[PDB]
Amino acid sequence: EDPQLLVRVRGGQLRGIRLKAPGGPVSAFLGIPFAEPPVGSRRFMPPEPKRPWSGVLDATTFQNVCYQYVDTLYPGFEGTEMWNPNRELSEDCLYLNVWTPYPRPASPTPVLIWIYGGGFYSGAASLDVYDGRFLAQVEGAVLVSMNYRVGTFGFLALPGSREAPGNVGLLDQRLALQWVQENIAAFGGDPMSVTLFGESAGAASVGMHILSLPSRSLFHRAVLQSGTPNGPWATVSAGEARRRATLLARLVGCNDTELIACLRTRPAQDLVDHEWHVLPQESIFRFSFVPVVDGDFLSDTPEALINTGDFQDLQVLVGVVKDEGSYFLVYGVPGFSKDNESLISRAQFLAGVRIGVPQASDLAAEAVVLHYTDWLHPEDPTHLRDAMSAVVGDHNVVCPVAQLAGRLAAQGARVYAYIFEHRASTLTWPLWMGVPHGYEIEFIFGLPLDPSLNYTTEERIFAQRLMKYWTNFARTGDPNDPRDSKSPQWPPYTTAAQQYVSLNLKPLEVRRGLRAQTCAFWNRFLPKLLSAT
Amino acid sequence: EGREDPQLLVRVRGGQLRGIRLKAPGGPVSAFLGIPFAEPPVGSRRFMPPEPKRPWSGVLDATTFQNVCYQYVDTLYPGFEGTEMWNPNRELSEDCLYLNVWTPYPRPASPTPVLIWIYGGGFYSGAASLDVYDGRFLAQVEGAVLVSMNYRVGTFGFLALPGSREAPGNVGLLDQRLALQWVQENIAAFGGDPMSVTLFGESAGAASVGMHILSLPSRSLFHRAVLQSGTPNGPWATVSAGEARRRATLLARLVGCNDTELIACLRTRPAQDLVDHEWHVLPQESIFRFSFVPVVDGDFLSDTPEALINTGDFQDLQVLVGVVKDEGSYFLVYGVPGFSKDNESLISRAQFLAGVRIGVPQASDLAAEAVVLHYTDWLHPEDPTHLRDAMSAVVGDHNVVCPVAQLAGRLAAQGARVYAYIFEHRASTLTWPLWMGVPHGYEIEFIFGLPLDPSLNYTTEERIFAQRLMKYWTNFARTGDPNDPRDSKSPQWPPYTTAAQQYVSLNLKPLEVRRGLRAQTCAFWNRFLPKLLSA
Ligand SMILES: *[C@@H]1O[C@H](CO[C@@H]2O[C@@H](C)[C@@H](O)[C@@H](O)[C@@H]2O)[C@@H](O)[C@H](O)[C@H]1NC(C)=O
Ligand SMILES: *[C@@H]1O[C@H](CO)[C@@H](O)[C@H](O)[C@H]1NC(C)=O
Ligand SMILES: *[C@@H]1O[C@H](CO)[C@@H](O)[C@H](O)[C@H]1NC(C)=O
Repeated sequence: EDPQLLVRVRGGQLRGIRLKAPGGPVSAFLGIPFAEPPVGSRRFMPPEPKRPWSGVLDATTFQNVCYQYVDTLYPGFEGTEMWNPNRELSEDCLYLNVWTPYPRPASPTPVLIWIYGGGFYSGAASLDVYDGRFLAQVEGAVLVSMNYRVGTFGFLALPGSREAPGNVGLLDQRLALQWVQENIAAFGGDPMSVTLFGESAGAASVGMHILSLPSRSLFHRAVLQSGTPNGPWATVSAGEARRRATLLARLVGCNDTELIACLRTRPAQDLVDHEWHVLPQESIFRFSFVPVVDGDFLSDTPEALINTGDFQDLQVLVGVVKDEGSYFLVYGVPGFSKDNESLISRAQFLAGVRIGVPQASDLAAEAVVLHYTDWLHPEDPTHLRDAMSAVVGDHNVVCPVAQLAGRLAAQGARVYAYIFEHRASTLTWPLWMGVPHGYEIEFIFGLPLDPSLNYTTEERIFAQRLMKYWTNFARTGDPNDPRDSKSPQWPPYTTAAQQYVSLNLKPLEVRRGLRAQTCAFWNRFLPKLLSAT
Repeated sequence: EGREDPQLLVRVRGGQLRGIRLKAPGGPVSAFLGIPFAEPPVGSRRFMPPEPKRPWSGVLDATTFQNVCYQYVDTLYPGFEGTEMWNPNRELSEDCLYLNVWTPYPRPASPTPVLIWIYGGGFYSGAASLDVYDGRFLAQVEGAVLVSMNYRVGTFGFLALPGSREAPGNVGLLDQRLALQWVQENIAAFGGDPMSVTLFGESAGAASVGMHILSLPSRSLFHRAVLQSGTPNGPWATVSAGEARRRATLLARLVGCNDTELIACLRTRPAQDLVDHEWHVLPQESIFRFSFVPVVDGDFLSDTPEALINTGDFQDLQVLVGVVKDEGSYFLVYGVPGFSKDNESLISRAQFLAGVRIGVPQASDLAAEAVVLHYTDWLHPEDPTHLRDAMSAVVGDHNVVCPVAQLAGRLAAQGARVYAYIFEHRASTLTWPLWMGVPHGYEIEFIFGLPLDPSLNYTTEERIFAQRLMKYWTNFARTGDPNDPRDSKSPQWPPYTTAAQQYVSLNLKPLEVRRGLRAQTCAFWNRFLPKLLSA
């Protein structure tokens, strides 16, 4: 019985496990319950805090993955399987994980809290790419990750109702953040220094805690990687959530109380079986059950809240990868596949745009096509393919990120922005996809430091650089190394200069304007268009 | 006769002419100036199609330029060479239908390719007698036979009550057509080859050349064409029949006037009264918009220039087209608040937004906003210098560059051999401020060879540049190809194609080939804005 592996938290005693990291041991406390299992009459309901337990709770293994759809498009392919559940599925999944250095930190250590992505319909804190042992061992960080409900279980809503108020998945995350405030000191983490970080939906989630007052006293800094609370996919209106919910009810055969009561009797997989049949149009980068503008967790739309918020005492790091949209193209656009170079025709490009920008009118879709066509090579298949990727990546991530960076900076926040451009030597997706959505993560978590994973020695040095930026940012709100001249320095993003840095194998390079002309098209012109026509 | 220079006596269908021997840097040239080609379109003839000049007796003196067609005279900058060089240089009169011919001295041995110049001036001004249109250099150095004609402008040449008998519209274009017929019948008397006639012009002169290409009856009067900074398609070269009727009747009201009665009353008004109200009929405050221009009458223009260039067969046609580096600058000081030739014209964002409404007068609020968003440099959205140059670009692209890009593309896709250029050299002698760059109209003095005149103070490189350009234009007139058949060394000027979109830069440096004439931006004007319009 190793005393470094024994901790007492408000609910009782835990026993963690000593894990091996390249440079030494780390202490890990896996599968800690933070809420009562949201099962049975608790489905669709806000989480309740976990009741105290007797004895010593075993926290040496990952708990179950929240019930969710499992990808089958490319069976056996590592590019997709790496995101699939790696533990048993179950609605009983509200558990979090903590990694800390071994022996546990002498003094209070800044805490990093990871919120995974997966379109709000999938993901889990147990995936290999979210392994917190590297950051814990190399930087001495206390890393926390929680499971939160996805899909219908976490976001199906009958707005205004008592039994499916919506956003419970964000409330699960909030409860895990409260748990960190109340218990993280027992592990040597500083509750006064908590940095939230996440990617994609995880990033939009971090964004939603920034915009919801009750979350604000639970963290101090934030990192949003390829995702935002604003934008076309992260939220839906009350009306649309109600619409998708009742359409799902109907599809499984079911006054809000009775509808929800009937939904609660259905096996989990029945709900997942019809999840994807409620989207209003054929599309990509669109998810059935996501946060809802409820006038509660989200007092107004993310757009309204970021345009009028006071972000004075907040530091934020945000960024995108080089090819945000490639990955999504193979999941719905005719002509695209991971197995060929996906050289498409102009006709397939125009078709792709209606799928890529599903809420777009014919005039608006025409404007997108004319803006993205390279008029010197309007029929070149390679140009048309890369353009289709750009349309999807810009519309969904880059421009919504440029928009958020700008409002937070204009309104008092300290902002740092980046563009990640290194393509992992180990990537299994084809070259035409470039640096896809989600592939910067393994670097920030430091996986290249595991010699058995076969990353190049340059990638290992790169990952160390990134872990430093993130942890420096967590410690101080500034990603630059405190004692180190010559770098060059990563400057704050501002509305005036619009500076951001490229993260790749070469030293930091400062650039200006995040797709400035193109995002002006998405952020200023298209809005003006559709609100008139 | 008896003692006169035997090389200056020539006979044409209407009678005997006596020209004058003029001095050109490299030697003498023969000039026949002020040859009447139509009956004076005065009195009951105002607004009427021209009638061929009736024969005269004796020897008509053709030694000086004739009257300039009645027109508005610019006074915005009194005394300034930049504006005066375009002003009338001979008496104003409605009796102005005369043309000019320059030919080598002694006249060429065998038939020489003919170049016919059609001046610009927004269809409301101009004259073939201006110094920049002096044909003595092309005649002396390239042995060209050059012809230029005066054609009616303003109300006198384009006021129309479409469908009427007394003001059919497009008579100024008919004046030009009459002069082209005069060349077919008489140019051989001067040594010119009527079977090799190339039309060239700038701005409204260029749109004019374009209208002769789209009008069947003019097609048999020429073989090749050059359009400098102008097109028959675009926002200013033509108006609909309804709009022309509207402007004509509003002008009639302003001077105190059934079409016959209205026109008859207009004919009693002094020429100067019509000029004094010419600018009061435009529908919106604007720049690069002219009151009386060619009308889509369903006769001279069977349909809109857009329709005709989209559906025409341009199989056996060779065309040279181009623009200058800063097509819009000149126009900004005639109506956009914040611009002046006397200061740097650094403007604010608000002045830019206001300038766009004036520069794109037909644009809806949404369309004007799309223009502003497209032209704004989002890394420095408030920088005065960028906003100023952007205002110039908006005007130049909307009115000249994109309409030219559009024309080249349709002509090429439909059988024509097209050559395209962008002229980027700023005359060392320009008197407009530097911020205007190479303004609209300033490639002309180089194409005509004025730098070859030692007394005009051009640099020696400009003199060599002028010679290069004169060779390109005359080679094109001779063969339909600007390239010198011998010289393989000099890079070649390749044809413009929808596939490759090649065009050359014309400046002091050797030809440089470039691809895509403002391709992204012209896609905005030529493809997106129209579609915005359908809603
Ligand atoms: C540039 O000039 C514009 C028009 O002003 C006129 O021209 C200048 C040169 C003076 O002679 C003045 O008396 C005239 O009224 C101004 O509207 C514009 O703001 C000026 N730009 C600046 C700020 O210098
Ligand atoms: C790529 O493969 C998909 C299906 O496997 C097909 O629809 C598409 O046309 C292919 N494209 C190419 C490059 O042939
Ligand atoms: C040309 O330069 C001479 C010498 O400076 C000067 O006297 C003359 O006025 C100039 N003429 C022109 C065209 O500017």
